[PDB]
Amino acid sequence: VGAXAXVXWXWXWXWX
Amino acid sequence: VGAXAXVXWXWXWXWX
Ligand SMILES: [Cl-]
Ligand SMILES: [Cl-]
Ligand SMILES: [Cl-]
Ligand SMILES: [Cs+]
Ligand SMILES: [Cs+]
Ligand SMILES: [Cs+]
Ligand SMILES: [Cs+]
Repeated sequence: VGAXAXVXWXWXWXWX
Repeated sequence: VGAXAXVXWXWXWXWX
């Protein structure tokens, strides 16, 4: 739920 | 870690 795949913005986990 | 901002692939939480 929200839109896309899994959780947040991105590929992975954290920022970069 | 990974590449991006978060956890996963994209925007929010889940599949869509
Ligand atoms: Cl969704
Ligand atoms: Cl995601
Ligand atoms: Cl990341
Ligand atoms: Cs999603
Ligand atoms: Cs992410
Ligand atoms: Cs996470
Ligand atoms: Cs789900």
